[PDB]
Amino acid sequence: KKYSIGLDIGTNSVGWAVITDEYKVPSKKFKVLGNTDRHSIKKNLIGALLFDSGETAEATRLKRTARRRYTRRKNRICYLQEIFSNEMAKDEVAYHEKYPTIYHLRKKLVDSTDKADLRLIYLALAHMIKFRGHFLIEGDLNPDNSDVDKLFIQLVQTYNQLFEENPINASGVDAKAILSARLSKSRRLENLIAQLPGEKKNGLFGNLIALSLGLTPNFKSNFDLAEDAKLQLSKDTYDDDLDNLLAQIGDQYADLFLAAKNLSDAILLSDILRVNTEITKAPLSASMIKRYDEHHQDLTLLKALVRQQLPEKYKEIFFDQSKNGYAGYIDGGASQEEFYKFIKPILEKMDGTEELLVKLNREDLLRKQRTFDNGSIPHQIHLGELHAILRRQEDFYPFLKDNREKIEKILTFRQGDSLHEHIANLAGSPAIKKGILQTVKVVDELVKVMGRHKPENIVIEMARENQTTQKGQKNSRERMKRIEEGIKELGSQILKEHPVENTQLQNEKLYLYYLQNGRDMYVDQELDINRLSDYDVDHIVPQSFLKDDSIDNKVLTRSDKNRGKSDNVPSEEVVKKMKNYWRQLLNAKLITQRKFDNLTKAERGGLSELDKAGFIKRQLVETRQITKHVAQILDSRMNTKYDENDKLIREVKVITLKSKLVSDFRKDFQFYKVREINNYHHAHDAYLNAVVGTALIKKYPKLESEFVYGDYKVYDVRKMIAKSEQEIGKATAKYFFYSNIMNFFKTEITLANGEIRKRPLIETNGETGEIVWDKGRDFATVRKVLSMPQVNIVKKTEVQTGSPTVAYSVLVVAKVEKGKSKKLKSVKELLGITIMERSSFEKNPIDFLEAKGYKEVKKDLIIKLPKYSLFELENGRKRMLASAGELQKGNELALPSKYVNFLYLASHYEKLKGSPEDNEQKQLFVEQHKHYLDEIIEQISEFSKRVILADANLDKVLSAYNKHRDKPIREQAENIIHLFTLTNLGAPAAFKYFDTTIDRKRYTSTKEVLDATLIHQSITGLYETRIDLSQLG
RNA sequence: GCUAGAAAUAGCAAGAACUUGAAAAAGUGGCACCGAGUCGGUGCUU
Repeated sequence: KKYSIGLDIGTNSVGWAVITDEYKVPSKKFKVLGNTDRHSIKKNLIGALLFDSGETAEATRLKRTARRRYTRRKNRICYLQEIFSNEMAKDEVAYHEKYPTIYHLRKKLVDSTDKADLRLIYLALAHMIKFRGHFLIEGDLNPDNSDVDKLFIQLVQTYNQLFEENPINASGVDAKAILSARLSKSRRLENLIAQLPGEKKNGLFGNLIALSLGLTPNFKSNFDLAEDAKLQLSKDTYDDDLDNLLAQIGDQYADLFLAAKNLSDAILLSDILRVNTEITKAPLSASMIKRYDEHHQDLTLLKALVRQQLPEKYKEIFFDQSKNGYAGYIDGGASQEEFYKFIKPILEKMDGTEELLVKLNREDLLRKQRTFDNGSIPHQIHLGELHAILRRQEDFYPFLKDNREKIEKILTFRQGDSLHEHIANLAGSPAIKKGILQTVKVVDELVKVMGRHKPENIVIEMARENQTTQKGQKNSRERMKRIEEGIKELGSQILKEHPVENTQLQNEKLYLYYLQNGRDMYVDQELDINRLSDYDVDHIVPQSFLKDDSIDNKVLTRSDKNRGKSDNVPSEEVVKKMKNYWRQLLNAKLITQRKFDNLTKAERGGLSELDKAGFIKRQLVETRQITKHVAQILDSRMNTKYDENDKLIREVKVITLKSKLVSDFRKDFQFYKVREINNYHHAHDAYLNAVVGTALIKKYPKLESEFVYGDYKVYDVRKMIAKSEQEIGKATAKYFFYSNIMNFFKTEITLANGEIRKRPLIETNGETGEIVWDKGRDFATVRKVLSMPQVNIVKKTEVQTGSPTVAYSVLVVAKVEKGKSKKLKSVKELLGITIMERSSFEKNPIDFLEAKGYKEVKKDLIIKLPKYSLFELENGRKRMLASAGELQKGNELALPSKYVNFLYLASHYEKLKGSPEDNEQKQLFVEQHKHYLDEIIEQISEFSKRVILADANLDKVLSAYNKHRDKPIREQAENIIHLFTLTNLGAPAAFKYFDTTIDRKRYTSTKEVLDATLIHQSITGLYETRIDLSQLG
């Protein structure tokens, strides 16, 4: 019936789930192929695909290659020729002297009314089509997406959004006056750095601006990388270099560099448009002409000066060509930087060299027309020049009038290539590109499974990479530098009387204690250093208005009753008393401008419609561009119908969600996530994403434009927010007065005063009268879904493509010679095929095997076995094929939800980060159910006895658990979480218990696989083909 | 390209599995309900 798909895209896993209207996951019967007696299996429509990174055919197909680009461009030229064909069917010296560069021809064709030869017109059009420019800016050129100021603000906004801890606030800066000024790149960089006292040229932001100006910054110090990663936007090989860089540090910084590129284009766009002589001209071509003219002037001046003053070495400049001279610059293989390095001392020595040096320092002296800068030209400019030329030559050529929109669409449409090329064009690491391809294939298979019925909704989450612990110190270092700078600026030696290190500053209440100068925020009294348990953590902006649990919106105080009776920010009576202390904490860079604004928001009226809209946009809109591109790919592949007009019929809505929504949903209703148990949590996150997405699109359809990707009817702030909290409640079409979007999930709403508001048991849409949430059946359903033990975890088997390396193994049945008599004995062996041997084997397998020493091979039974091939043995125990002589664990430990929640609460004991009432009730819940620990150990034991089969390790960990049974529950739960690594899917890894270290238990024997059941799994695992290998022989 | 010279050589100018296919590529895996130890059972219907 009606359904929706939830997706959790990551770098090592892709979670997927299908939900119905009642938020249930269907369980269906699937056919089982092969030659066994099992012909049907019942499977739950929920799972997660796993795929380790590596060298694969698919991977190379998704990499950018010169050849694919080349054929693309060639195709475009072919189309252009096809457009000119039907009418075409019905000088060198002159050209070069009249137009010494193509930009002369272009500017003439845009600014000349005279009739031109059609061949030159074709040359111009082909040059504009072949190198059409980037598509990072969407739509027509306008100051909103073109001026340097707005894009610089957008860059620092993206920066602060990506970090928010120690962010940069830039309001006084005049980005236009600094970046657009006519000076050298390095001097512009230093001039911008001078306006930011907290950042330096070698910092991350400094390196980003340097990258945007056209320099070659080094990002090793910003990310501590082992290998040097240099980036230059103008260089043609920047994209794959960025893809390498992003692969090292993750794709979260991808959008950052994208904004940097945009800033570069903006600076260039202001640098090119500055020489705007006439309003109706062609700025790019005219500027290239001016560059040519300056080149010509400087050239003739150089020859004059050289001939008069320096007769010697003229041949070295214009005749030798072997040492990168001017003759080498024009006729030889000498780059612009080499020519500058060669001609710098000649200009330094000579007299009468004024004016040439100010151009030399600005890197605009004797420039060529084919240089590294043309990659930055947007396509809207070429579209403008094309429109101008078409308008000038409209009456002369009728087919330009007839095919104007055709040519324009060919240049602007993004022709339509393959899906592999669309994924290859993306800006990200090969991992997320692989994941995107896998996601598309997963969607295709899922809609195939549902009788070719497309879902109503496809909810997308970009799964976050949990902390790798190398970053667990970086955050502590940044907050530590903030504390040290604030203390040194103020002058209160709290660190002298109470020394602390960056390790202890991870605690929320201690970090807030040091952020607040060891003083109460609301009262003029010193805080007790060793009585923080009695102290409460208050939210500057209540949770009823906005879900912000960062340090930016948190304070530490002895009692949260001091904020007063209002549900808003703390009252003016406290602000008036503490304004001096808050202004000293403000000017000491202990807090940001926004935090001071929120603390002092009652002085400027209180919450406003603009503030609530800003909160909604902060919570509901996704800033990451990569997510929008994934949604674009899925939307284009899923939605392809139209109507009579040129309007796209959107049958499937692609909803984009933030991780904070699902995380807070788990934390608020105790649907806790523990990644260490098994790999099911990806699928579970996908399911909860589907639930949350469907709930938001059903409750607030008019807010689709905020999350759903597409071109929808725009909206404002008046129709959304009610005048009064209660006096307009349930009597207007306004959806919500409180700015937190996730309130409709809650049954009750606790405000900042303590009054507990009640909401109906059944949530329905106001306009259409459709039930959107049943607060009873749906929570029971969610818990039931999280309790299901059968979740489809599939490891993508891949042939390796790129101490020899085995591409894949093969199952061979034949006979061999044994003993002195050379008697033939039938054998079945696992042979490893090297990457080199793969071609020869696929060319002629039998001859290869006969050369290897096998006799009488059965060609039909030769079975290809890539890495991670799954085999099943007795009692459902499963093993994956790692190599020709080693196996990996193939089972997933399914743990009941009650034990998962108990384990989370035991581990998250000190870091609950919640209200005291529920925190104490959770503590009592953990303490009362200590027996659950023994129960959990029993679970792993039975599970281990069934599928792991490691008696020695099990005895060791059982004994080690028996020695430390009386230890506290927190550390005990942590050591059980560590102990779960023994049963984790994949390769055995060494893990640490309380004082024990359990070494890996390798599986060196491989003979049993030869008589097990090989299970060929589809990408989702719903479709299985099971081959009983014991029957082959 | 311009001037000389038998040349050589000199002066100048200027800008997963399976099926079909060679391949790209097309195809192959029923619907509800009660449960839930890696999925089981029942009804309908191929």
